Amino acid sequence: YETSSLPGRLLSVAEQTPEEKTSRITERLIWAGNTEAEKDHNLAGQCVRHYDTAGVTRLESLSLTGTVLSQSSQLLIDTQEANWTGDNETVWQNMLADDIYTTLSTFDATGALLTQTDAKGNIQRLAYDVAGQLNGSWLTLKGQTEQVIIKSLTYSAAGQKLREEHGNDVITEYSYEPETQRLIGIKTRRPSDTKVLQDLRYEYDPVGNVISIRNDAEATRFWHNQKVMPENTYTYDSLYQLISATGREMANIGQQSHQFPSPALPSDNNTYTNYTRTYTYDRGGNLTKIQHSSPATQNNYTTNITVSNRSNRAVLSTLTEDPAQVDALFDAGGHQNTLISGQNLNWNTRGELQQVTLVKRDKGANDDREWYRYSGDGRRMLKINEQQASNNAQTQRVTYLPNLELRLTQNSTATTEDLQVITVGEAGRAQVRVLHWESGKPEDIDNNQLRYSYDNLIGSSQLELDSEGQIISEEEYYPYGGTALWAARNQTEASYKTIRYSGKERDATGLYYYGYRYYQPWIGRWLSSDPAGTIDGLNLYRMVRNNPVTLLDPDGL
Repeated sequence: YETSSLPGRLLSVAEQTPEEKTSRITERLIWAGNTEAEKDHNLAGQCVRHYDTAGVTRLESLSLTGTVLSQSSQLLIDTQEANWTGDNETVWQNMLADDIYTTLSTFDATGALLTQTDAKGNIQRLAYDVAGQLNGSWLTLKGQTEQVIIKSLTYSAAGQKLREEHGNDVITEYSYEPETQRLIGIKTRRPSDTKVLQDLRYEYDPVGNVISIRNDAEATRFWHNQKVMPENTYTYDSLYQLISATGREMANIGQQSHQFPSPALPSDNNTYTNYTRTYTYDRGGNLTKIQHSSPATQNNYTTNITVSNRSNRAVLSTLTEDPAQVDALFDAGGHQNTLISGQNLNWNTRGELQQVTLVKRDKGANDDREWYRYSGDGRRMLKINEQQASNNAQTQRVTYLPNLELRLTQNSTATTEDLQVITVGEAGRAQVRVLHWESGKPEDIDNNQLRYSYDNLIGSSQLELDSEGQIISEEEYYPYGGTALWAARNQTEASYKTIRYSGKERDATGLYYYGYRYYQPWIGRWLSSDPAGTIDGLNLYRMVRNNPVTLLDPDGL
């Protein structure tokens, strides 16, 4: 920290592991003073430059309301680690990639966001009503006129979305029960054929837990010869754990695992079947068994979890039948050592996941793996997926920028694709994505293709429509986020969907990234303990108090 001659603000963070002789500077902060140049851009006294584990983020300027007018950043070179030593600014620069990303924004006088410019030059614009509520949204691209993403939005007295109209003419109505003003249903209609794509009714117990969800809309084209959708019913115990549930799944979904099925295609005459699942919990609230049954296909199995007899650490039983051994499958801080047999986990010094080995190879072979860089606040800044087949190595680089995913895919032999994904709004809140290509666009996909997501009660993405309101894809989940149902118009289009259960991104590890932790949907728990400590319960691996139907935790903290 600064010495007492100065306020005492934090200047750096350094760390070492037990086997290391010295520490590395993982974080460093450059603080603004009281000079005119700083005052002129509203930066006096601010931490303008933030050196962290991902790279360096720098403010360029602030509004007189304290919002960011402009900022920019650089990430660390794939082979470098933060060690922001000395006073050599150049040296620090040398640890970074030369690409600089910048974001600019316009705010109203109270700080509402009015516009935002991404690092490529695409610009968002938002409208607000007399109540200061958002009432519409527009997007211009570098080289394109503004499109209307949201044509209109009206809110309830409770400030909840009441009527949402999308640029693709799709209108969603929100039905609330005025006694509590709780959402009781979502109705999505396409005026060109006035087709209600969905009508999701939520039926509740006295607490407010959903005991039934029913889509009264006609089944979609992906359901061959099937027009009537199954009802999702739920049973909860006195502790409100989910004891049982019903729904539907791909007829050929099979065994729940970390694998993700190909989508059903209407052209293949794919169909869906019914299912019921039963959830067995121990007295510590750990899910120990999931009984799966679909008598129609005779898909019958039980997911079995071995729970520690010393701790609440628990693993899929295939990694050990012995509660005593379960503890050895975790490191000293509760981080999972191994995900599945064959896929280990490298946790970093911050408790963040550094790397998943996807395929272990030996000698001179390179492993298939996925690895991550996070900023000093724990948010993921960069995801790298590395495929190393002996005849096919490929790197998938995803840079996380404000409302922008920079998806760069290269083969060890060639650049194959450059896709910018512009996001509008928030995931889990009917976020719309735009797929823009600089290179490698598929011959069958639209450049600047719009993807409008329609989400369920907890933000899971269920439908995705194009600019004409046509269905691109459809997806559902087993209550803990397993994928139960998945369909698409075109497999090419299907390949670009990354946002699923809870509105979270699903990795190649099959895991969902939630802020601070990775969620494992085929086991129903977290891969690391909650950094918040006993914020809610003494079980640091429990997912949503065992009731995902009604509960949601966006941070996993």
